[PDB]
Amino acid sequence: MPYVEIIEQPKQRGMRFRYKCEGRSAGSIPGERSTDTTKTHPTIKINGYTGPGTVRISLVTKDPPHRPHPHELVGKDCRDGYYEADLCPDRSIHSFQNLGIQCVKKRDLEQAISQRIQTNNNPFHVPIEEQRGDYDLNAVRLCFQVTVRDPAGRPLLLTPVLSHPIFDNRAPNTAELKICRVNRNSGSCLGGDEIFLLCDKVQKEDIEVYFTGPGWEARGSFSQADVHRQVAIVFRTPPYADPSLQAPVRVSMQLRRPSDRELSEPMEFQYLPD
Amino acid sequence: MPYVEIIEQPKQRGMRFRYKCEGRSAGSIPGERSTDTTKTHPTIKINGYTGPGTVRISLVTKDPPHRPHPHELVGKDCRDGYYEADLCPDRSIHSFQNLGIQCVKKRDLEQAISQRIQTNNNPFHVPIEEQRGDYDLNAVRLCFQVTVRDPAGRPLLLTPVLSHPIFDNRAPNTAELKICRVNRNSGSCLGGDEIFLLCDKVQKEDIEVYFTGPGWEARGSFSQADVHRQVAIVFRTPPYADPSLQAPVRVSMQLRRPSDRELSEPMEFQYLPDTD
DNA sequence: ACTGGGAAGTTCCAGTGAT
DNA sequence: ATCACTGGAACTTCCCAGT
Ligand SMILES: CCCCCCCCO[C@@H]1O[C@H](CO)[C@@H](O)[C@H](O)[C@H]1O
Repeated sequence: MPYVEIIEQPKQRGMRFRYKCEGRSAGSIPGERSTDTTKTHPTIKINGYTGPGTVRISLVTKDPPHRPHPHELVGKDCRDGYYEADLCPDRSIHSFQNLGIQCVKKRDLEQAISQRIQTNNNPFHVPIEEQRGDYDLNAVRLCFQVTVRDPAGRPLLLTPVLSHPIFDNRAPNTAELKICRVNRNSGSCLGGDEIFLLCDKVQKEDIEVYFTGPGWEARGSFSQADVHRQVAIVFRTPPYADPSLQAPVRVSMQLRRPSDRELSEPMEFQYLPD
Repeated sequence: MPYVEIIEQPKQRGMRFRYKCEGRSAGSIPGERSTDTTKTHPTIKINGYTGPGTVRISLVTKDPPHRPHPHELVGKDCRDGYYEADLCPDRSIHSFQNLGIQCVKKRDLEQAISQRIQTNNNPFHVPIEEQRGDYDLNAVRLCFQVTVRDPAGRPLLLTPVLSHPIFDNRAPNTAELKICRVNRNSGSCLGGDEIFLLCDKVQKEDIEVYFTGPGWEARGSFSQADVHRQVAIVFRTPPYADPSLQAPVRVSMQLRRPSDRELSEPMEFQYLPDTD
């Protein structure tokens, strides 16, 4: 067995799935170590083979059994919702720089699933009896299906390998959590300071403000009514563990989504004596 | 139009749905305000009509679209999973004393749904296409379908009205929270005292230990790994608001479920001064 | 049966940057 | 300059909860 290794996973959060109405292609999935400057792409290594062959990339469901997803991969060398291209004969490391995710509408689900079946796009060969019930339209995995050749030219299908899931950034409960701005980043160790926090879209029933430091955690105090049009929160700081401070102590403040335990990048908060 | 109002909702929690194999009544859904010395039952009022009429009561899903549920109502005047009988023509208020819920097995789900369709038990006329979503078999709603007569004296089906959800008491995500036994009920105002708490079944990813007083709240500290087989939690007390207590302070301690903000009954905990 | 209102799902659009 | 692409805004559907 030669086999396929993912050397660069896709970035999980931050990219929108795009509708067909928004255009032919849907951009390019970044690798998880992409940045403003040096941007990267999902990448695989084929161990134990070099030479001609085929790579197919398809979308499957986040959870097992990994059914073909109703959404589509679009971009260079994509057709019928999947990517397919000749493997580069020379190298054993392969990057995919033009993969976009095009989301199907909810009313077009049954048709999309019909197309997956008709195009033999079912990497795990899931029985049709299982392709009926609920799909998570906010998450997908890439499935890499590489075919290489034996010494006589016979195709050999390597075991399919799944990426980490990719989450729709436009969707209510799977978006990147991001603190955009706060009115202040320090306050008293007694707590009770009012913070106005501007954020990317949140759901008021599935959001908290989580303060953390060495062996300490607490929560900002607010009600659902204090979440203003999903993009601002007014809350009160918690008391720090120690209500009488020698000197300033720095802690982290982040948005937390309790449903999936996801966190924003931390913002520094400084607790002050008195 | 006359219309139906629910004046006594079914009690949401406390009933175990029974399987056919258990071969018993399946019991009687009590009303929301029922108490031992004052039994009450699910009750409706018809506004704008006294006179002959019939009612059908069926089970539908908790969430829209309100599809017929695979489970069955069983009891007097129930057949094919629904209740149907006359309403008293001399009165506007009607109660139902013997409604029970029989749960269908997962392997029998498709047969049960076929039965709902075959017996025209689809109160919201949901297309068969949309009856393909997964079902929550631990929650149902009652659906009351009253047929009256118009002023001319022909059959008139009123708009169906849904109850609050009824939950199977087997499901921990919707169960009553209960503290059964705790090994200590006081500790230092500095926090950090280890407590063993035995409780009714919880889910380890969706439980907290919540300490409160006037204008104060804090949580016990523990990981998922500290919840033992859904029925025990080993946690450390949070510090009290005031680390310089000069005498004991009583606070409340309770289990809390973050998902629906449900609380157990409170217990008394005393924080104590710490000398050493 | 309607009635006020928040937000999920879908579409449109203004600016625009790094090969 | 282009022009797919980015992220903000607008449009359309759904749903809850009250008289
Ligand atoms: C003087 C008020 C008379 C009643 C107002 C018009 C008829 C009732 O109007 C509405 O009908 C609904 C039924 O669909 C009820 O649930 C509401 O509570 C009621 O206000």
